Amino acid sequence: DPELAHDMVMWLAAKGYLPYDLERDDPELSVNIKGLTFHTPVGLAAGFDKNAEAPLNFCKMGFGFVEVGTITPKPQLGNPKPRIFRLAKDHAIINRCGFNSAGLDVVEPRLEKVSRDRWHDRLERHCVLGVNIGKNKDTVNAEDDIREGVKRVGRFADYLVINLSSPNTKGLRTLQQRDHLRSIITAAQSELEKLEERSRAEQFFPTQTGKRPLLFVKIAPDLTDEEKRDIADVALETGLDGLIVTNTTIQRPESLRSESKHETGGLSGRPLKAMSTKCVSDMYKMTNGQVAIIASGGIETGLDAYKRIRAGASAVEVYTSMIYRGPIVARRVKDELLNILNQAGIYNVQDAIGLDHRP
Ligand SMILES: Cc1cc2nc3c(=O)[nH]c(=O)nc-3n(C[C@H](O)[C@H](O)[C@H](O)COP(=O)(O)O)c2cc1C
Ligand SMILES: O=C(O)c1cc(=O)[nH]c(=O)[nH]1
Repeated sequence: DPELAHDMVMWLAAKGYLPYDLERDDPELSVNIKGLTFHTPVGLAAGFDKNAEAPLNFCKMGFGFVEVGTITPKPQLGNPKPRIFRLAKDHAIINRCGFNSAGLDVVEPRLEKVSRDRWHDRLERHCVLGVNIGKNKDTVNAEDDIREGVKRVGRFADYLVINLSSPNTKGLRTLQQRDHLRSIITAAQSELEKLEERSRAEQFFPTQTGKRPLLFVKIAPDLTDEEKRDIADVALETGLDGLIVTNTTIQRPESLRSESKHETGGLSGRPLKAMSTKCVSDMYKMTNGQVAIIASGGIETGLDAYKRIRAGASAVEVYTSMIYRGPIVARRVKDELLNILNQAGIYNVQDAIGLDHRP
């Protein structure tokens, strides 16, 4: 069952008993991305550590970054169980958590905690922190709820991710329209424009940098081409930092086996690879690679990753892999990714970005 596989791995992570990394990762993997130094391009995807529980553990376990939940502002319970199925036969997961956070009241000090204690012991080669934020199912003006995730938990972020594509929350995937998208992105970056004083990183608004998280938008793979062109023609113009370029898909492709394949939810995993990998490409090269890209959806192998890294992502989030291959999907993908850099010719990762569109 994925539900408690997700939860015991999170528990074993929370007290930290899971196996750690060691070899200190070769610098070929170093990826600078609009001023954020990521050690590893592999990270954890925006659904595993929901309520900011144990980011730094999974981090020390070989992910160069994690991305905390989606944090709504008021606590939610989401949808009744059973809400998330394995589709074993084609390495896939339908899910329908319909958001289910503890809230910005609860996670604010959980980051305050992680923000202070991340600098101290082990003298870290800082593993990067992404904060993912969203709306209470039935919120009136969604422009009002994104505004709180910034005001609250956004100063703790190495990168804030406005979630606008969970197929399971009440008309949330419909916010990605030129007029709505632009409003939410502006309103968010109006809030990051709350820069304030001190004595007038450990102390201060602390993020492997002065502050002001590199902002991000999460979009569904189920976009039109009509509208990917809008979304893009917005992003450059809004000066959006980057796009996390794959939530789950609502789609249910033919050639799918495990009998649960008909279930209402967000399909993740293998059949989100081709889906997702093409929808990186159309955003890197519909934005001159100017708008940074972190991609997820079916990334389970260095070859999967490099394949997609080339395509235009400077980083790679994992979850459905992480349930099948285990927690060592981080180090196993790192290793395969590295070998594919030597064999190919251009070592490193930064070099390989945009290589499908390189002039
Ligand atoms: C059980 C589950 C919960 C998820 N929760 C979230 C979430 O809260 N916020 C979010 O932005 N994405 C969420 N996602 C989407 C994943 O973060 C990821 O983008 C998607 O699964 C595709 O990646 P993968 O197929 O490589 O795991 C979730 C996915 C799954 C399977
Ligand atoms: O609410 C959910 O269940 C959900 C959110 C999300 O962002 N992605 C997903 O697959 N499910």
